[PDB]
Amino acid sequence: LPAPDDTGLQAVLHTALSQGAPGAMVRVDDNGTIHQLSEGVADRATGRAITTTDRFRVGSVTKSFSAVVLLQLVDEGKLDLDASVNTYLPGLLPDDRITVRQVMSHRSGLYDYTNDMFAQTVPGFESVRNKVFSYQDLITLSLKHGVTNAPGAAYSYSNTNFVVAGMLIEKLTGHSVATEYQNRIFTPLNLTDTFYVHPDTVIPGTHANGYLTPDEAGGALVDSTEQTVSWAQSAGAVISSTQDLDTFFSALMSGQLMSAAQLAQMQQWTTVNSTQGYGLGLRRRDLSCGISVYGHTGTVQGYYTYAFASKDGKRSVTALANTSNNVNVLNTMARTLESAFCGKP
Ligand SMILES: *P(=O)(=O)O/[C]=C(\C(=O)[O-])C1=[C][C]=[C][C]=[C]1
Repeated sequence: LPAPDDTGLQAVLHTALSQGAPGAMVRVDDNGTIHQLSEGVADRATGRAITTTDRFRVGSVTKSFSAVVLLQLVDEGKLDLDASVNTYLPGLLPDDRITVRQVMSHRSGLYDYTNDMFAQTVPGFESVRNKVFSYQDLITLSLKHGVTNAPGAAYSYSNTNFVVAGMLIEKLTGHSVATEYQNRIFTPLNLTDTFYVHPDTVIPGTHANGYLTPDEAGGALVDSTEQTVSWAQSAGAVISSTQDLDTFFSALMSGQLMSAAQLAQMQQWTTVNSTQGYGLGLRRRDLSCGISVYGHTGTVQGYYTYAFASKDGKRSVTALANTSNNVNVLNTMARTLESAFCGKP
């Protein structure tokens, strides 16, 4: 690979701040050589600087953790990707033909319940932040709506799919998702900054605060740090750090978290758009220089995350801006992948 471009990374973070992120940061693990940059503040009221060691909410990067657990269950003979979800969770879904593989790849047609939660960003946050939902509650909310496409027929990202994932994990193992994450992923990889504390609202240790951008242009930011994340759970509630997400995605792509057969299933790409694919709880992004990278994004309130690795896991990148609902920031932070993998132009 090209050398990572730290000048480029610096410019990306500075641009993100100019667009409304209180803080922005990035760490690159380049085959044993670290790159680390940060600009701005973890806490905009106190002025505490953000750093690459600050913990944060990784949001929908959680889907990759959920997928790893399910694929290990496939390896162990406990789960068949091509069986009906309703084979394992009887009467759960409106269509018995929706399969596990389809849920994990966002091809199920299940309506995304978050549609009905966060259309108004800040009011929706205030509605959910202190609620505790069961998995079934979230499924019921989705099923107030019809499916949006036939089983397997179309890609349509939906949190409902990874609510189903968590129910499958807990059903088939008899354990909580926290226990499964801890025993299958956090402990083996020594992810000392990584937690699943739902429904606790505290982020353990030193962390970036999250700032939700209101829907109204120019509106004051809302501190969204402390919430249950119960609306997401196995779709979005993991806490981590840049070092730990780098370790996780490197381990995944280098073959350490499941059999080769199941990693191949995880990397069967469903088209998202002309430069992106979705596997099983895994994203592919195709970068401008002809490099593809693999990982996931997160957008949980107040935190935009990119965590991606090269195909062999030898270079990994995690970037965080501590705002959300700000597409200028979101698009700018994607440029960290360009600078880190494509290097200087
Ligand atoms: P999650 O709720 O943190 O993130 C949501 C994402 C994502 O994975 O980046 C998303 C993706 C596509 C469409 C809607 C939401």
